Amino acid sequence: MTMMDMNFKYCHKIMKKHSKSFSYAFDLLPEDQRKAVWAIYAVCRKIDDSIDVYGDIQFLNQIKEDIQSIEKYPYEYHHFQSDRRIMMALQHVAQHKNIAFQSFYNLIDTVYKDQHFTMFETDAELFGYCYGVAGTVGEVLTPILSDHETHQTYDVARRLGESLQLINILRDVGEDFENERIYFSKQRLKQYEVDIAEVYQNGVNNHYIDLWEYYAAIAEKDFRDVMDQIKVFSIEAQPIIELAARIYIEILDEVRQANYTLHERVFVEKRKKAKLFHEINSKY
Ligand SMILES: O=C(O)c1ccccc1C(=O)NCc1c(Cl)cccc1Sc1ccc(Cl)cc1Cl
Ligand SMILES: [Mg+2]
Ligand SMILES: [Mg+2]
Repeated sequence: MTMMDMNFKYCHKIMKKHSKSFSYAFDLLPEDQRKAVWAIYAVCRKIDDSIDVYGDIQFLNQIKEDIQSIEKYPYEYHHFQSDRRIMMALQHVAQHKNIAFQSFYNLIDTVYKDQHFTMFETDAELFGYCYGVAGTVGEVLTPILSDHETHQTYDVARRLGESLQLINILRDVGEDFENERIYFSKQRLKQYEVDIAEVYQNGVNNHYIDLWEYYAAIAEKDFRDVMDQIKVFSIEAQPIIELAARIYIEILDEVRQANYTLHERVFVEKRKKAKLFHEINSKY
């Protein structure tokens, strides 16, 4: 294996460690496309984890400067300040694909902002957050997952990303609360008469379930709209994206089956993923 092979294998390790679902689906892409996804995934993960390395924005600033170096001089040799393996792989991708760098900067700005997290007043603010951490990622992936990017391709990829984030939120209510984070909006919490701290201590109730299902209906409708527009993506990526999406839709049912528990993280069995892919592939 070459040095560059090693860099990509490391990016892959980071992705599989963080998400079995996404790795399962994306590893099914053709070699050059899946490697590009690994690199983008590893960069975004490093960004999300950056603050906790020392406890401030040092490492994140270094990541940002590395990405700016690649943007400005794609073909020059760089001595990277952050994670060399990841940045070398990213640069390799950037030489072959049109990366939306401002989308990385948007993600980084969202992470900076998260240092002074205050709850969202409205769902509009929640959805803006979903764009920031996940719609941005869809934008970056767009040139990898489509042959000819148009505004529709970015729109669909952005919507998919934001739907996946909403599902993450719906899965992780309990864990996020423990980490002093609540992502449901103050408007919606008040409208449904829900107090997460109260639910965390005393268990689910009908008001909570209604609030949860309100957001779940949103994620579900977005997912359906992505599915109706699946053809914006390359023929090879279409079944993979459908699979990633369908696995995440299944997380919602796992939550329901676990009675919306705030005290464990539910998941889709690896064997159940394989089943969904069989069902999808047949159609392809
Ligand atoms: O989920 C967090 O905790 C988080 C918080 C902030 C930043 C990143 C993440 C994060 O783990 N993102 C997962 C991810 C990365 Cl990282 C790389 C590539 C793909 C994906 S999954 C995907 C597939 C399709 C679309 Cl349209 C959008 C996405 Cl997100
Ligand atoms: Mg996160
Ligand atoms: Mg989360």
